[PDB]
Amino acid sequence: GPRFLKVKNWETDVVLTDTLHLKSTLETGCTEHICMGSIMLPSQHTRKPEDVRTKDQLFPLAKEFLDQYYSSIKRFGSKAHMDRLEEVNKEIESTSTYQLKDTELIYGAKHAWRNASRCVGRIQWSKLQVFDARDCTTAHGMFNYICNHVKYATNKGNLRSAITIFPQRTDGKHDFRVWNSQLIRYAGYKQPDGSTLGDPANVQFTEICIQQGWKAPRGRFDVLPLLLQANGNDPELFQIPPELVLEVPIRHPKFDWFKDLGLKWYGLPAVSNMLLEIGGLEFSACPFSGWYMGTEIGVRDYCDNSRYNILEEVAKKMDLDMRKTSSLWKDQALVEINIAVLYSFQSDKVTIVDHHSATESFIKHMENEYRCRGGCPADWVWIVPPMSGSITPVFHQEMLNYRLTPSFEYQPDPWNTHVW
Amino acid sequence: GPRFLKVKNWETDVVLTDTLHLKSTLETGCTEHICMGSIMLPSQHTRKPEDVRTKDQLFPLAKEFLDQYYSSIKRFGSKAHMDRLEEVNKEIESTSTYQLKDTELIYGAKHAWRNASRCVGRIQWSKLQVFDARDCTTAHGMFNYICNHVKYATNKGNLRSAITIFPQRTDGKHDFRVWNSQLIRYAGYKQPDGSTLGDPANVQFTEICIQQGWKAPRGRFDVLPLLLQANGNDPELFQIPPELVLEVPIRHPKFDWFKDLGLKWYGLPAVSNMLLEIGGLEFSACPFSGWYMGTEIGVRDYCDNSRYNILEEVAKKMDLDMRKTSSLWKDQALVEINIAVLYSFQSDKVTIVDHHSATESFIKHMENEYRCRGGCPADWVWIVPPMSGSITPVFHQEMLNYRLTPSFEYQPDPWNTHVW
Ligand code: HEM
Ligand code: HEM
Ligand SMILES: C[C@H](O)[C@H](O)[C@H]1CNc2nc(N)[nH]c(=O)c2N1
Ligand SMILES: C[C@H](O)[C@H](O)[C@H]1CNc2nc(N)[nH]c(=O)c2N1
Ligand SMILES: NC(=[NH2+])NCCC[C@H](N)C(=O)O
Ligand SMILES: NC(=[NH2+])NCCC[C@H](N)C(=O)O
Ligand SMILES: [Zn+2]
Repeated sequence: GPRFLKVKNWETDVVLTDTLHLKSTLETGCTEHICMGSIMLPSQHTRKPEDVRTKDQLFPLAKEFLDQYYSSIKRFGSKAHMDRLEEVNKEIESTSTYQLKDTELIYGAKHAWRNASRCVGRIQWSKLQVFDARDCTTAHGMFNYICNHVKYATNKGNLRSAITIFPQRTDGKHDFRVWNSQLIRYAGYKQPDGSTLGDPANVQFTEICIQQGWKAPRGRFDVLPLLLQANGNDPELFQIPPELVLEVPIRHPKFDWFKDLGLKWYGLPAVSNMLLEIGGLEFSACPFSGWYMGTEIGVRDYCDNSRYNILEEVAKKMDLDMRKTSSLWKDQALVEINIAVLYSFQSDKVTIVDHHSATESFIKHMENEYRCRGGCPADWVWIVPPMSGSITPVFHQEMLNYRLTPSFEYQPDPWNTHVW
Repeated sequence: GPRFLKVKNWETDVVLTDTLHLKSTLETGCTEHICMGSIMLPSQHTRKPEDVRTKDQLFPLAKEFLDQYYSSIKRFGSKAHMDRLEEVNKEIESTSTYQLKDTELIYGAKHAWRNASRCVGRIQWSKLQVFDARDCTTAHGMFNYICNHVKYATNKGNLRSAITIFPQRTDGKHDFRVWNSQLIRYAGYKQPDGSTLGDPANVQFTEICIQQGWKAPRGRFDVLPLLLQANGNDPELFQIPPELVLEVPIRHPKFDWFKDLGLKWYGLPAVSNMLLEIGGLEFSACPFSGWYMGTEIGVRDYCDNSRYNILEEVAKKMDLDMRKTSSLWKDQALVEINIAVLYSFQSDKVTIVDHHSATESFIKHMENEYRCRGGCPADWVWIVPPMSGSITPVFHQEMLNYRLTPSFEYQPDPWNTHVW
């Protein structure tokens, strides 16, 4: 009733009950009289530049996580359970923090993905390769750990999901941070004509890189150098071995003139600017990767007005009346581009998933999560594809959104906080 | 500020400050721990049945509306204002209700559209023809009023926005209801051999009509009979003069086989099942109409799996690779289809707007409203088109959704509560 929230699919009339939401702790930004559900960053964890968890705040968080952990392995309240609780309990009193066991790290990492409401690929949550890198101490050690990750996940094209976790944060002792937004991403340059070469989204970062010595090739698809920071020290540039950055040349299965557009994209989507949170611990560096859903590249990266914005030129090549928006020429070109993207990746044998199947699998994931967990936090706004929304099952799916921990949060850009 | 909610557009990086949300008092259905912004009927102030308001509940509401109404005209705290307040207050305790002047009714109708968070066409809000049918007493009277609306509104294909407001709710006389979801819509028949002929969304209503004496043509696009109810009396059937129902045969500007798909739609979209609420008064019968956005018919009405579901047939004809969804045949079919729809209308001089022009307009509207009004409640989930969402400006725009009064609300189906 008042607690048994319901979610129904208006296409298949199936109604599911959500109880998991009750275990929620954090706030969504939505109040009783207003809904912020479309606000990108409610700032309810963009982790401002201030203090951190207190010895007090930290244990309860640990207790909850540890309790979660033992229920899952079917050892709730067991001596082993009580034991690690006092152990962690003591560890914090003395050290003002603690360390997670390998079993606890893998679990929490897989669950920060399971609770990522904006992710449509969470049906893969249980298959994640965790790379404990907490022993790292330098920018060179970081680069080695990263290269190993990029190579493991790219797997010659047969992508694999994986995440690398570097040393948890401390306090005024400083921390680790990958300054890139993603391990692999093209550069962006501002032309004299006010125009912009390459990826407009990475313009400021690229200037940081070139400003730190990087020799920019000044091309359309220039892979950026890694700008790793360790222990709270100045970041150090590091170019990724080219044979390790898999790329796909985009071509259409009908338009021979497609290749002529000079389009290409990278195979591995690895987000690296987020913060993994487990048992109260903040992991400022935890690059993770999986594989692309066509539209990410095709619709968003290529056609976004702010990104490459290739719709116009692609329309011309098709000979479409771009005079009236009523022709739906932007729409027509858009479907062609994304057909090209899935075509290439598939031809080059690189892993990728189209929005139709991706969204369908997510519906099964949802049916699973309700069945075995009693819920599944989902951000409708993010979960629905940025093209052909209506024809995907998730458009008619009603989703409940709440914040569960372990989780992935946004955090400030290191160059708006790093002194010197 | 710390109470001046700021919304941003992640394409132009334009940030607007909303102070208007402060004037809302009603529930959204969300809390700090949960967001139900993707829930269709977030049961949080829909429109309770049984009895109705009360002297206690009514005056404050009426007061809020009037102070608001007199501020619009710039007479707050004037003689007309003060005197008007007391007349109402007086008339309420005596008659246990009150009537709205003709000026206050037009202001309420218009502003209930202005506050419709799920409407993208709101730039027209001020341009509205209000038809006062508060003198109506019988179904035959209701039909005459409806007929006059359809004609004024249709205007030979040069559509005009209008609304017919019937008598408000009382207690015992009883509601005036239009049992039809939309003034003009096609029937749906579920054949014994599983199939559904015509619109599957109208199968339930069609069965009521047939049960009330309607003789069914039993076809694919049979315009349904009006089923009207006056003063709480049993509803009665009324056919709408064919010459009053403007229709449009759908054809494609390049594909001549489209003609043979056998499609046509009505040019006038008139919602008639919502409840208009003004100054505490509830108008159960208030059909309203404007003009269509291409996608409503092209994506939703024609392509939804639970409606006319015509993607397959169109694809085969186009002969797309329907073997694997990575060919995006569904995306390709959906575009041509919507091109055909916008084509057919514009050719038959029937008013219609494409999702590109609409969203571009809702944006300028939002900005103007933030300027003059201080905000604009909007529902991202409904405002973004069901196709090519990201290439439309609204997708990259943040929207604050909240409840303002006057407003249009959902109300139970008349057949699930009408006694005898
Ligand atoms: C099976 C492969 C995967 C697919 C198909 C997938 C797909 C997606 C999609 C479409 C988005 C939208 C991104 C955007 O629009 O910017 C997304 C976001 C996200 N995914 Fe997944 N995902 C996968 C694997 C992963 C992995 C391995 C993790 C972490 C362990 C993860 C965590 C998330 C998070 C945190 C977001 C939020 C992005 C943001 O806030 O900018 N995903 N994913
Ligand atoms: C000028 C032409 C108009 C356009 C192009 C426009 C467009 C739209 C669209 C695209 C929807 C979505 C409906 C759906 O997805 O099922 C909608 C919904 C809505 N519009 Fe407008 N609108 C127009 C006129 C009006 C008028 C005259 C009113 C009332 C005075 C109005 C009130 C609303 C409301 C209350 C909804 C919510 C529908 C619901 O909750 O089911 N609109 N409109
Ligand atoms: C303003 C709005 O929240 C923003 O544009 C959102 C909408 N939905 C999205 N959905 C996904 N998957 N990715 C995005 O970047 C966005 N952007
Ligand atoms: C479940 C979900 O809220 C529902 O399918 C919504 C999504 N957005 C929509 N947007 C519009 N304009 N119309 C709709 O009917 C819907 N349906
Ligand atoms: N499938 C993923 N894990 N994607 C992560 C984000 C990738 C980003 N949206 C891009 O397309 O560049
Ligand atoms: N443009 C409008 N006023 N539309 C009102 C709703 C029409 C409805 N979505 C339909 O396609 O039948
Ligand atoms: Zn919300």
